[PDB]
Amino acid sequence: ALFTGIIPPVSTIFTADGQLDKPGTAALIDDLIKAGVDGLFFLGSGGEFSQLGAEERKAIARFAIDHVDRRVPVLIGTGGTNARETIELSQHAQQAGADGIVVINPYYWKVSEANLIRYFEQVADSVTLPVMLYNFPALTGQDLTPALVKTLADSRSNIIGIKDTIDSVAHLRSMIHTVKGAHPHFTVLCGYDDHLFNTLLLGGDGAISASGNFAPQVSVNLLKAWRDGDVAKAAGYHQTLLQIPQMYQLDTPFVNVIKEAIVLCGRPVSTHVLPPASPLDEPRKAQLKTLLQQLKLC
Amino acid sequence: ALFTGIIPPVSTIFTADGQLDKPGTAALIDDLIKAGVDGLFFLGSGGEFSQLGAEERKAIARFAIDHVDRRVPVLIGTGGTNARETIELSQHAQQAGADGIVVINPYYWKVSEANLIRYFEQVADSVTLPVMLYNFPALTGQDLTPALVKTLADSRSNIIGIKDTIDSVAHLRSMIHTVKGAHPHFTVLCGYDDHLFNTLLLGGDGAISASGNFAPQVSVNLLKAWRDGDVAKAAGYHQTLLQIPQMYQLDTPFVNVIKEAIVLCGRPVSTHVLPPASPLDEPRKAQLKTLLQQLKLC
Amino acid sequence: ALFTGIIPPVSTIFTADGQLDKPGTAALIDDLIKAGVDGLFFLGSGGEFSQLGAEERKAIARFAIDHVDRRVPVLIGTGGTNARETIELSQHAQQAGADGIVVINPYYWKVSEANLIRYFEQVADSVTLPVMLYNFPALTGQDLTPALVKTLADSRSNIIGIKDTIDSVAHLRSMIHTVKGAHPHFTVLCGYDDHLFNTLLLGGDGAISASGNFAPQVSVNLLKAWRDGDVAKAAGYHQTLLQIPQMYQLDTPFVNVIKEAIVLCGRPVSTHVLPPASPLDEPRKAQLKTLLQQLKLC
Amino acid sequence: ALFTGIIPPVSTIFTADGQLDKPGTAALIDDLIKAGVDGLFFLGSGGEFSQLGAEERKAIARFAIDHVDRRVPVLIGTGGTNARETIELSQHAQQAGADGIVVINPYYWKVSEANLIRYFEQVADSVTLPVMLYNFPALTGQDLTPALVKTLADSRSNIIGIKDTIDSVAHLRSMIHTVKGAHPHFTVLCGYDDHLFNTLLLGGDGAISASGNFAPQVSVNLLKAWRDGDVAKAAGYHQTLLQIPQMYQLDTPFVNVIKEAIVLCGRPVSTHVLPPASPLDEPRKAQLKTLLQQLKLC
Ligand SMILES: *[C@H](C[C@H](O)C=O)C(=O)O
Ligand SMILES: *[C@H](C[C@H](O)C=O)C(=O)O
Ligand SMILES: [Mg+2]
Ligand SMILES: [Mg+2]
Ligand SMILES: [Mg+2]
Ligand SMILES: [Mg+2]
Repeated sequence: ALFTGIIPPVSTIFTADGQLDKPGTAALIDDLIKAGVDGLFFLGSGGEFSQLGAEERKAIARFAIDHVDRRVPVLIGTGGTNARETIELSQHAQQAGADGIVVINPYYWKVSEANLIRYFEQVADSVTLPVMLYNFPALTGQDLTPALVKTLADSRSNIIGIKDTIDSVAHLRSMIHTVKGAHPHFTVLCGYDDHLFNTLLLGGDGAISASGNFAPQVSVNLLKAWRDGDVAKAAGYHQTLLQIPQMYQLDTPFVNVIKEAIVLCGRPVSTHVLPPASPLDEPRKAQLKTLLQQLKLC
Repeated sequence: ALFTGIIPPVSTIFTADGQLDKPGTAALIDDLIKAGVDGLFFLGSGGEFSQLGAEERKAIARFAIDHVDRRVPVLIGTGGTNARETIELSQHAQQAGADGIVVINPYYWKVSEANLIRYFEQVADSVTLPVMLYNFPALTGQDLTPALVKTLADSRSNIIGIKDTIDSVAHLRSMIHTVKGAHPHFTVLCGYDDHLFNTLLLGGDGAISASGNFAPQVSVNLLKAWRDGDVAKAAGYHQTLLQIPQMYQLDTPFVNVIKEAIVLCGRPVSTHVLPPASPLDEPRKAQLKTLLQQLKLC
Repeated sequence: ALFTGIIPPVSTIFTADGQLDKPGTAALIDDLIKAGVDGLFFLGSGGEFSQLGAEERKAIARFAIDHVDRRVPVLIGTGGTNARETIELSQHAQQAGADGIVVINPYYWKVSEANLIRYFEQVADSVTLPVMLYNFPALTGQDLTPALVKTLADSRSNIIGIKDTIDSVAHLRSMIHTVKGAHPHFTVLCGYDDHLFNTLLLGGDGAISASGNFAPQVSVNLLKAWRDGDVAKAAGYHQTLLQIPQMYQLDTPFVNVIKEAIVLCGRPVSTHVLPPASPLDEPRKAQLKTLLQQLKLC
Repeated sequence: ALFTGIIPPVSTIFTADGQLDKPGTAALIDDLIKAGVDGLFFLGSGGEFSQLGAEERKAIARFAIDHVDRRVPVLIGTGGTNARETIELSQHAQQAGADGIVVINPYYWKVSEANLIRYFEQVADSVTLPVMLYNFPALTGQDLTPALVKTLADSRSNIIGIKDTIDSVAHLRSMIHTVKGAHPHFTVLCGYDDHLFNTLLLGGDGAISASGNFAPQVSVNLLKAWRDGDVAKAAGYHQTLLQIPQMYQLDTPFVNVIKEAIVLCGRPVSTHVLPPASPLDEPRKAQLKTLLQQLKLC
């Protein structure tokens, strides 16, 4: 099974004038590798793919791949609505040296099931990389159902996992039973911090979740405790992860919150976010701070 | 805090000719008390309140109260759409000797916020009993939001808890922070088996969930282990509770599944259900059986 | 085709104690007959069926059928969640002299397709009367799709129409194409005032809508103009029906608004509504009066 | 009021390689001008904006604007998720000679109300052109409510209308009452063929709808009839518009259907569509032909 464990959706650090901040992104990447994560995911939702142009995304991905320098597996988010661009971005990722791509379903038009299957098959045909699907129905308005995902895994042998971003134990459970039941090494990762523990206990593989940016140790240490058989210890970290997502209510999008938390937790980076996100106000920054203090994370 | 712990939503046992089955309902109640539950809830969703007439509900509640004979706390479900009938049923429950009532929001019309608050205030004024609210937005089409619930707790001192039936860690989390933050002894119970463990870890109080009918020991032992500080043991029961809700997919309504599970787990009762539910077919009964066998519950 | 044309969901008039007001209700019935309606529907949503007990409903149906005295066809709404009661109510209706029954899908549990089909078949097999289906997905949480309705019409020759209460031209169009396509005499009536014109232009049959109570002349005149071939005239009445639903925004439920509108348009009936509805307050009563004035309805 | 009457979301014609087909597109533009439309809208949903890259969109807009050569007003759709691109595309549009821009709400993240208001204000402040808002909640997952649209019109004097793409008479009615009430010259256009008549009757201004492409005469004639006072005639055309959207059920996305319909109604343009849309298959082409024949459009 590929891309298991803790794989943060890495924030892209931008300068005050909206440019890729290479020193700050590079520092964050190094912090996360030092924290013992099992891979890194660039240009996910949290990485602001949807507010970046295609050439911008290529530049980011190349930089991030090159900086990681094969120390851990790298995933690149190459999706969007423009299917031709998805193929371009995904071929570019393979050419630049990525280890896999993560592809959401198109999220403007909710295309027919035939078109959707076709789309994923075409993307998967465009590269020899492993492809991780990305379900986020609260944003896409179209669920990648367990049956559909199994149909995709059946169709293309490089469709090898999913980031299932949904506050649903049933959806995770059923994704695992249905897809992993047919394909024991297909990877199921949850997209929310507070579902990591359950995802493991259900027979899934890990998480790609925002707290990997500012508190990776909590997930890293949970996974380690789980793999060590120290279930009580894992449960202790879970209690923390249960509380973290309160923070994400502070704004929408909450990309600003995540970057502010990176700062509060000891890594000073520019917190600039791309429109239509906006900077987090001071009152909510302090609120973030008290939540992190309460959980003993800064 | 009232009505904490494990409180099953007791199935009502009916004869083949659709009458209350007093011997079978009584045996079930006795099994559950023997298993160490903290209370019993009759005429919940699982108890088929919505398929029974008001006089039928009164007869059932009186029998059940009298059979329990004060051995554990008794809750009666008295809700519906007819508000005058809610008050009648609720006063009848107090007069018959119930320890509390559970009231869902009206679920045909989703009334205005003003009318909703008013409705709950009138119901709560009609009785001196403790009132537990019942959120089930998948069926009602109208969420009892944490803010609303706190407004209710603020308004009437006998509105003292909630059964929150939703596959959502966020909703449980926010119910707890918001309402228990203002009212530390307000009771939060989840309505799904697979949310008990998280509910406790979040600072909530228990569950009213269907598996309490056929496998109460799992929840009872989880709660006991949590209270003993044996987290790893609690997590072990949780792993079981994570899988149980697969069963409930076997039909809709799944009241038939629950009663079939009661039988398979060692209590032989008529499994008759009221229309528009229907008897579980033999193939699906066997499927239920293999699920219970796999979880080592029969 | 049975039950075509303008069929008001007649308001139930109650005294302050919540009991049936026979002179008030009778007067309203006589007003509507006199206005040229094609039929009368008692105990629909607007008639407060979901806030009445079974015995209360039977009394109301009996009285209304008896007052109408066969001057126009009479429909009784017999639905609920309690399917045994649905059968008792429907048989009671047939016995009491109704011309047909109107049955909504159970709206607590959204039952499986198999259970839903069976329910409707069982209700239709319980009477020799014609049965109109009732779709109100905003309230039920479960749409009666044109395919499902076709399946029901294919299955039982006494399932002979539908009240399609949805603000959707697509739904009405598809209902008419899919069901009337297969059953040319199946009746399709919209449930909203502002969809009558379109319903008729689409090949549908009329409306059961709330403004039937206080301004039946608009709908009766629209239909007469249409049947007479004066489409410009019909469109003129439609322009008024397009504006009327403004008023229903004044409260939820809006059965209070409908009765105050009956008063304001010249029929002094008691405006009492059953909980959890409540009295329309004086500012909103004044807004309603102003609206009715602007539309030339009082 | 700006941009009133019939303004087609013009189809973008491509060669098989997915590049702009200039003779095809030009011919379609000329057909539509020749049919009496009041304006032309390029790179709406029907124009495939969401499957095109930014440089491609600029090329297309430049070409279209230039071909129209000021014969009718020209709207360019400039939205997306990337707000910096939105500004660049809108400024490009103004520079290129467009009369106005059409901006949808960001449809990945459904941004907070503060962020959304800010977005639209920032986009409106980036140009001196008039700005039409674009509401398509079925696809965006986030409704531009009449209250929000009013707030936008109150905030910026160049936010001057909306394309309200929703199958809802209530939404259109309220949009018109809430916004045009405060801003009598604010333009309200429906986005669906079957709501044009009702839109005009409600006090609104016209339609941006797909049948503008292959049957512009129906809408143009309807509007002429209405403006002439011949409401019966207008209703006649409406009766065709009511039936047209049947065809859009043939595929999702249905941009393929629209181009095949342009071919079948006498204009042989290439029907290529960008992925993830795909070619309409021959059986469905034959159903489409049959439908257009039945409606007397070819
Ligand atoms: C994954 C995490 C999740 O979708 C929260 O936003 C990501 O790509 O950010
Ligand atoms: C409560 C349990 C929960 O609703 C499971 O379905 C009940 O009243 O049945
Ligand atoms: Mg993220
Ligand atoms: Mg239950
Ligand atoms: Mg009504
Ligand atoms: Mg279009």
